[PDB]
Amino acid sequence: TCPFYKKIPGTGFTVDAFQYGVVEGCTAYFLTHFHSDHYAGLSKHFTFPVYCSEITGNLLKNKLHVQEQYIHPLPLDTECIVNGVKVVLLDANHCPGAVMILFYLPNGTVILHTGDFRADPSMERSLLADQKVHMLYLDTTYCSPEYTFPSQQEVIRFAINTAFEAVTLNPHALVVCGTYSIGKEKVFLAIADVLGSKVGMSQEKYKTLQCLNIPEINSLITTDMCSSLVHLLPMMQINFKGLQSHLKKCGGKYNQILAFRPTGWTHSNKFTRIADVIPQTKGNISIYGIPYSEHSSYLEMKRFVQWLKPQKIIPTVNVGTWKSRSTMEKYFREWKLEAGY
Ligand code: NI
Repeated sequence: TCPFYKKIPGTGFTVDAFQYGVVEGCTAYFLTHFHSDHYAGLSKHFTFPVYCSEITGNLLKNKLHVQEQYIHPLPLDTECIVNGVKVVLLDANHCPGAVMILFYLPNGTVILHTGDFRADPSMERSLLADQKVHMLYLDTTYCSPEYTFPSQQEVIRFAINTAFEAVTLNPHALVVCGTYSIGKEKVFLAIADVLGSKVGMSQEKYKTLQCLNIPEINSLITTDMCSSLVHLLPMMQINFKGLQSHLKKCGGKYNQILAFRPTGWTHSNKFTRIADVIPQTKGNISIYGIPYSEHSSYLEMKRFVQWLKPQKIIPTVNVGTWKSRSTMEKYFREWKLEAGY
């Protein structure tokens, strides 16, 4: 059965609620983004209206085979009426096609559901600036002050320079990048661009990337592995065993692998600056773990909430333990007292 924090009161609506069968009273099912914990349940047999972005719609249709008659794409930054209620979709600065949803309830209440987001000061000049928000359903993934990490821009700079240096010293090195879902595409795109190569990958991954409306994509990616010196592999294969094995397959073209594992936060963030990061190395293989986050840091989250000044906050992440819930409510009360709302 569907938990309370995925229901929108006073509407027939749910958010990211596909794993509970037919939800009683639900006339429209919203999907914030194409990540498996959120779409869990959807398939070609689904027969209720799905509301989402254009990109999320391309993924539903081509990867999960949802029939076209049930996919309702909405443009961003545009007031839309759905089953008699005004809604707006806002870019969430998460993965491609990820949105936040503003609902304008018939009784005058205004609700913002962030889905998964990486809060940015540029959100303070969207359609959020115009008006008041009574309830916030918040992505609280990293709602604790230990969670620090650099900007996405600093992380990409480190990856581009690392890769360019290696391959310039050794033109026979191959670069490999791990992936398990959409998001974080800039890692492998930025590296391929500095090296003047396409990104090589499996047919299934190429399919997924073709659904994302990335400009000039046919110029950037390929299924011909042999022509490419940046390859993508599943994240599970980014280890000394998996990579030795991949190197065997390349037919005596390369004599070194440099690989990148984009992760979220890891404890080595509590001591080490991005500039000071070093790989794990076995022979002619080196692996860099790099902290490329598509979720708010603690400071980014705090700044957004202090700016928005919501009357009530409902977390959507880390809700399963008493200690987590208690920790989150303490931070929300500090933020409110410090800022005066
Ligand atoms: Ni996500």
